[PDB]
Amino acid sequence: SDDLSFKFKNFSQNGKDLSFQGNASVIETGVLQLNKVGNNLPDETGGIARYIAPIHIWNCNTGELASFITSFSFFMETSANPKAATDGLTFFLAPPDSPLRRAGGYFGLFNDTKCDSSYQTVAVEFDTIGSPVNFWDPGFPHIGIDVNCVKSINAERWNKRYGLNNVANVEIIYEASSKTLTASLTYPSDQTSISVTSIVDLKEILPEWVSVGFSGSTYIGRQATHEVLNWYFTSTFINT
Amino acid sequence: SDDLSFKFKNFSQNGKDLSFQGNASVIETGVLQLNKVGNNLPDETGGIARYIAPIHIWNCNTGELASFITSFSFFMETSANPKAATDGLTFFLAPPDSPLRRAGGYFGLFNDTKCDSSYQTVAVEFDTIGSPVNFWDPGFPHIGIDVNCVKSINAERWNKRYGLNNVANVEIIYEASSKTLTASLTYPSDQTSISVTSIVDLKEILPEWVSVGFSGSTYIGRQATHEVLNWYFTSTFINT
Ligand SMILES: CO[C@@H]1O[C@@H](C)[C@@H](O)[C@@H](O)[C@@H]1O
Ligand SMILES: CO[C@@H]1O[C@@H](C)[C@@H](O)[C@@H](O)[C@@H]1O
Ligand SMILES: [Ca+2]
Ligand SMILES: [Ca+2]
Ligand SMILES: [Mn+2]
Ligand SMILES: [Mn+2]
Repeated sequence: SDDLSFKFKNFSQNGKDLSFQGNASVIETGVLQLNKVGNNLPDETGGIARYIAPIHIWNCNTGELASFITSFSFFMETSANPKAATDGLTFFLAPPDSPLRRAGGYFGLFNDTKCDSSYQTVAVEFDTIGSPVNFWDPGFPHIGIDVNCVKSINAERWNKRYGLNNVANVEIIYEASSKTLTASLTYPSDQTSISVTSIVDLKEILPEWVSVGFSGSTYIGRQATHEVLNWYFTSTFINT
Repeated sequence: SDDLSFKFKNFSQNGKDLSFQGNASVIETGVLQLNKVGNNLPDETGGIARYIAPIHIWNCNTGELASFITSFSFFMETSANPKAATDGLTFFLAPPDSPLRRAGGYFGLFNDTKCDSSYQTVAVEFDTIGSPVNFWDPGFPHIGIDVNCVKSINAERWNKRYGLNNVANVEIIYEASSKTLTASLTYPSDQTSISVTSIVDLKEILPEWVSVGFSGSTYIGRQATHEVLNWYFTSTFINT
């Protein structure tokens, strides 16, 4: 496909256009839940949920690159210590058939801290627990752009909020010509915005076709669930 | 999804977002080839090609029905007399996992001429051969709106033209509001067009999540390949 766009205003439990891995799934309240909390989960648990059809990210014959924009609102819920809750969620591009890996601080995308070009992953993380708990991260909750590694290229301090009472709207735009990836988180209750920009050439990083989706993880003791409220996306090789 | 749209301007030799059944494939010439022709094939033969992602056509909780549009250009090729060349191609909606059924005059969609609701198929056909060759269609080539059967609830005469220099503009719509489906064909060359409109309630025929694709069929001794150049497709639950 050259152009693609799909909007989910809700999420039905009988959906047929989303593949889930780990313990992610749509729930009765029509919410896309990325990770389950409570008992009977491994110490590092989480889930991935991606659009069933692989996106045509770049064309190897024309050399053309596709620009894209995606928006979604998510909220988080925790029972105990919020400031100490792990680990967050992610929006990512990767080979559509990539397995679910290590959860917790690795979000399900990476199996350890070693950076490897073979991941062909580009994720915009919303990390809720950093150093010293998560060594490789800055000393505070934040947002970052992950390129083939759990360690961001660039990041921004995020003062995380929990509860349905604090829904966050995210919007990511990747400008193909300037290779600029910009993601912003905005708490609508008060317009508390934040954004992390970066210049990454997806043509070098990602494969011809990739999946676009989400991932969410937490940790025993510091459990919290991360869930998507809706989603929008639009790809296009043909400029604007 | 709630809203969805894509656009293929041509096709990738190694695509990842299409499902192929029968002898359907993308030829090295970047064209969707619904069916192939040759002495290595059975008497009745064809193929199916669908967008790998199931579309949400209607939602049983709100009783909502989506509206849609699909456009495409196609041409055909044959070593047989156009007059006698079979069988045509269709654009269809049906269970995402519909097995490849009998081809020939049955477009890969039907077992035989018996009308069955268990098909849950809504196709728009571009039939090149009717009676006497096939004891069920009009005695000439035509287009038609098929609902759960290879027998059109409505049809229009179709003066088929062959070859790349005789490509055709099909523009199918479905205004959910009024429950009317309407196919269209325009031969760009001299700007002449035909159509068919038939009120068909998709909610009473198709499952919530259906597939969208094409099919091309042919018969021994009258073999022809049917190919699509491009394919736009949009659908949305918020009317329009
Ligand atoms: C051992 O624990 C470390 O901190 C936890 C909060 C998680 O991020 C886990 O994946 C990481 O390895
Ligand atoms: C003998 O063949 C009949 O006519 C051909 C044109 C095809 O429609 C075939 O499927 C049908 O059985
Ligand atoms: Ca972290
Ligand atoms: Ca026929
Ligand atoms: Mn981080
Ligand atoms: Mn017919």
